[PDB]
Amino acid sequence: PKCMIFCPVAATPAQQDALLKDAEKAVADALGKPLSYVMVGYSQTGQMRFGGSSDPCAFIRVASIGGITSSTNCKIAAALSAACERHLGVPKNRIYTTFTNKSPSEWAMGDRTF
Amino acid sequence: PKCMIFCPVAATPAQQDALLKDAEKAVADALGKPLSYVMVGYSQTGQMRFGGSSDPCAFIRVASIGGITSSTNCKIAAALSAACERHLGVPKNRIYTTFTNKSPSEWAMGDRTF
Amino acid sequence: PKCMIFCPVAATPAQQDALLKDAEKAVADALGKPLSYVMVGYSQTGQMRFGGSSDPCAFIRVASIGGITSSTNCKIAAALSAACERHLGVPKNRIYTTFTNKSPSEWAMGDRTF
Repeated sequence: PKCMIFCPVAATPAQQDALLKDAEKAVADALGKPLSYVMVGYSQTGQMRFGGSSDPCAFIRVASIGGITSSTNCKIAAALSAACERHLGVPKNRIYTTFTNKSPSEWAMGDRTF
Repeated sequence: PKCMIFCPVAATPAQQDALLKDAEKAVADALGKPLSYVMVGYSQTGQMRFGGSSDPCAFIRVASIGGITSSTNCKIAAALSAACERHLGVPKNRIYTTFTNKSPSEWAMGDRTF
Repeated sequence: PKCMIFCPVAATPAQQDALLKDAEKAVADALGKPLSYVMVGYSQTGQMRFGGSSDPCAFIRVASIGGITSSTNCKIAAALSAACERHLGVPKNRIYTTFTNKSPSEWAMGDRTF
């Protein structure tokens, strides 16, 4: 699985480390996949707006080979939004999380597809 | 809806503010969705190449729950490309815009899916 | 086609230039599409983790209008992973490459869809 967080907040690598540790656990747990297959990252964007406001907001992209369902997506979004609020100060209601189901052939690690 | 612009141009936050204001309006207008649900951002990439040239270029990703159609995508791309040209100096013919239709269950705000 | 590489490595623009030249050629070759239509970029992320480790890793997103298949994806991933290893020092087995097939109507260049 993959989880990438995009946010204008200038997070210190130590905020980022704690956030990403929370993120990887939540994604592995919800999808029932080994942590060894979970990739997570933080990317500081330039400016971001949401609802016509420059107030802090975030968006996160999560992808998996299967496991993408209404219930599981909601679980992941709840956990990820809460972690961003905790670590970045971004209100959870200003965080969009979107989910993408990938076919095994659409996902490679090194020189091999799944 | 979501619109994220990726470009190597070192845009000043004030270029970015004006760009993103143009972007949010164009996306809301084309999709007939309230501005309150529109998220927009700018991300300065490292190097980008297009057509084998390092000349300035950009790519933008736009996602929505429904509303993704040939006519509507063309309208959004016309408006977004033009805004990047105006605010960033990037020729519109060196801007790729790609569109993604999301199911409601694939999109969360805070701890709730749509 | 589009290929975007996300990695925490602080690559010098000259590492980036060489990487992206390798990337554009490999994508054009595998998909049998003209270089004129290939867009490539590098984005230095903040922190990234993979498998519960902060050791260097990367993820790359590749999109095309058609041409996305198990064999072709594997070819592209092999070439891209190898280039990142060569130019960035990131072990190829710590690189995820994911593939997205786009409809022509979902892809615009300037003010026109494909």
